[PDB]
Amino acid sequence: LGIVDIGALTLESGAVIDNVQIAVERWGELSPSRDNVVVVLHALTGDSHVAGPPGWWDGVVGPGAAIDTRRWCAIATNVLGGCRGSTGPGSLHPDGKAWGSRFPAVTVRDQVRADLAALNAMGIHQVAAVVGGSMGGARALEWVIGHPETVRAGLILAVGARATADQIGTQSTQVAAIKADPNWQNGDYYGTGLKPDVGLQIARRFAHLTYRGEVELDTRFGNAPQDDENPLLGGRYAVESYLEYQGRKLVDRFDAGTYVTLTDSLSSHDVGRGRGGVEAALRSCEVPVVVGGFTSDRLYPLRLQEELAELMPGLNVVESIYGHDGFLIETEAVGKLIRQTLELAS
Amino acid sequence: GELGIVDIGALTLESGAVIDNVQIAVERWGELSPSRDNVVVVLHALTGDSHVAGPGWWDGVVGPGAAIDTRRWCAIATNVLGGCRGSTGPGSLHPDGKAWGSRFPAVTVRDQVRADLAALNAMGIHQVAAVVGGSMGGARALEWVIGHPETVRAGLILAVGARATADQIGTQSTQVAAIKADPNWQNGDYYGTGLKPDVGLQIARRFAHLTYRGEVELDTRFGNAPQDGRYAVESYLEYQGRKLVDRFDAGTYVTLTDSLSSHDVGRGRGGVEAALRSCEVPVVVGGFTSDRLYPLRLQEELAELMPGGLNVVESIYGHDGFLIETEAVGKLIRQTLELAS
Ligand SMILES: [Ca+2]
Ligand SMILES: [Ca+2]
Ligand SMILES: [Ca+2]
Ligand SMILES: [Ca+2]
Ligand code: NA
Ligand code: NA
Repeated sequence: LGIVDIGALTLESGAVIDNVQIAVERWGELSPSRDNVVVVLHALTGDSHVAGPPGWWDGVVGPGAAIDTRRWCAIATNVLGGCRGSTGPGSLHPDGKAWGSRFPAVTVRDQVRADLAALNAMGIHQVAAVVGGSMGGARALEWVIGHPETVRAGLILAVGARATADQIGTQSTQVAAIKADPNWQNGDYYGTGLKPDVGLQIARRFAHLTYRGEVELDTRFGNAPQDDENPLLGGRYAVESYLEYQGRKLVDRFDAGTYVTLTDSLSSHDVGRGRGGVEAALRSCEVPVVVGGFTSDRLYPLRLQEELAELMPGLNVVESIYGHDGFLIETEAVGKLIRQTLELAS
Repeated sequence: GELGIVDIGALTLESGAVIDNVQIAVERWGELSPSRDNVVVVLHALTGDSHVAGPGWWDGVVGPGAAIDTRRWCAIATNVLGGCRGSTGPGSLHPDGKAWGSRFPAVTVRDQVRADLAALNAMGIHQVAAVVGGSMGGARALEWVIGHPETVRAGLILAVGARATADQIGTQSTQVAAIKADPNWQNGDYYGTGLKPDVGLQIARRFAHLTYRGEVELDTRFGNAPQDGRYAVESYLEYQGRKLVDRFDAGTYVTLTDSLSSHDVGRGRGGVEAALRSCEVPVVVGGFTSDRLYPLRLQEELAELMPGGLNVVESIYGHDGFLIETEAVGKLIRQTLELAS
C-alpha cells in the first residue's frame, strides 16, 4: 500500500480539495515501456486490496489469472472520497480537523481525474486497460469516454450510462437513513467517540437486497426461521439474521461519511452531462470496450448494459443467479471477459 | 357510508395468545340481499383500511355500475386485526387503560381471516359470494379460501404468493428495524408520550415505495432529473414518506408487516403444494408483469398448483398495478363474481 501525493485537485463543481492523496496497490512488474498497466476500479465499498490471501477480485488477478501478473501490471487505487488511504471525509482538512461536513461533493469524473493524476505522478501515462464493475464500471466508462487517449481498451460491467431513478431512489434513502442516525452529527462525528452505526446498518441491509438475485435469496433462505427461533414469539427469520450480519460486518470495516460521499457520486453519474446527452457521449467512444451484464441484476438491470452495447461504436449477457453481485462471484465468466478486453489492448 | 365497530369478543390467536375483547371496524356499500347471498368481501393491503369507496383506496371497482356493482352486490370491508382505523391494534386500549403497545401479540394472516369471519358472523353473515384482495389483501383472500372454503363461493387473489419470500421478509424486517431504531419508538410504547417515530416510519415507507413500483416507469417519470438540492425521485420519495406518517401509525405498520412476513399457506398443512392442491373454491389469480415485490413467478405457482390459468396483467406500475389498473382488475373481479353466481 503506497500513497501518491497529487497536490490540489479542482473538482467538476469548481471546489478545490487541497493536498489530495491516492492510495495505490500493484501486482506484477511494470514493463520497460510501461505498456502493460491494467487499472482495476473498485466498487462502492471496495478498496485497493484487489488480490492476495482476501482481495475482492482475487479470482481474476494473479499468476496465470485473467489478469496474469506475470505479463500485466495490475494497479488499483482507493477511490477519491474513500476511507482506505485516499483523501475522503475522514481525512484531515487544512485546519487540522477532519473534513467531515466540509468535504465537497465528488463525481465519478473527479474520481477518474484523481486516479489519472496518481498514475501520472508515478510516471504512467497510458494504460492497457481499465476494468471494473458497478461503481468501478462507472469509473471505467467515464475513463474511456472522457480520457480515451489514456487507455487502449475497457471492460465495463454491471453499470449504466447514467444513474436511474430507482438507483437514486435507493441511494438517497440509504443516505437519509445514515443522516437520521443521532450520531451522524452533520457528518462531523470524527473524533467524537460516536459514529452512526445504526443508520449505516440500515442502509447496508437495504443495499444488500439490491445486490442479490430475488430467486437465489429465496432458494438460500426461503421463509425459514433462524434455527430454534419462532417468529411468532419474537424470533427472527434466517434472511433477517443474515441481513443483520451484513449490516454489522460493514460497520466494522467502513466509514459512514465515505459511504455517503461515494453513494452521492453514484447518484450523480451521467456520461451525457455536458456532452449533449447519453447517446451523443456513447457514440463518441473511440476505445474498444467489452460490456457485460448479469441476467438477475436488480440494481443495474440488463437493459442498461444493452443500451451501452447498442450505442457504443454485442452485449455479453452473463446468465447468473447472483444478482448484481454476479460481477464479483462469476469468476470464470468475468475472467473470459477480462481476457477478451486484454486481447483488444494487445 | 358509516364506519361500524363490531364486537367479536375474545380471540385466541395462532400463537396461543388471547385478546380478551376484539373489535373489528366494518364499512359497507350496497344493500344486503334477503338471502344474504350477495356479499363481496374486499380485503385491504398493508396500509389500507375499510374505506374502499367514497376517495376510497379501490373506489374505481366499487360503486353503482362498478366491477363490484353495488346495485347487485353488498361490498363489505373490514379494518384488519392489528390495524389503526377502528379495529383492535397496538394503539388500542389494553384492559389496564394504556395502549397495548409492546404488549400487542403477534398476529398472522390466519388470525386476521378468523377475526373478519367473526365480524361477519356477528352481523349474521355466514357465507360470502366472493373474497377479493391484492397484496396483503391477496394473502388474506388466499388463507380465507384455503382455510375456510365452506364460507366463500369464489375468490380473486391478486399480486401475492403462497408464502412470504426471502426478499419480502428481508425488506419487511429491515423496514421494521428502521422504525424500531427511531429514538421515539420507545419499545413500541410511544402512545401518549407526545413523541412518535416519524423519521423511522418515513425511511421504511421510502424503501417500501420503491418495492411497489416498476423500475422502468420510475425512470420514465423522473430519470436523474433534479427537483425543480434533491433529485426529482428523491423529492417524490420524501413526499410518499410524509404522506404515510400523516395518516398511519408506526406500531400498526410493524404489527402488519410482521403478519406479511409470517404468511405461509402451507404451515401446519403439509407445505404449500399440499395446501394449494386442497383448494375447493373457484379462484381467479392475477399478477402484474413489472411487480418487483410479489413477482409474477409467485402467481404462476399459485395458478399451477391450485385446482382453479394465470391472468397476466401487462402493467408498467409494478406492484401498485393492482391499485392502478382499474380496467384489468375490474375484468378479473367480474370473472370472479360470475364464478360465484
Ligand atoms: Ca489471485
Ligand atoms: Ca420480528
Ligand atoms: Ca366508486
Ligand atoms: Ca444529496
Ligand atoms: Na498535482
Ligand atoms: Na365471540
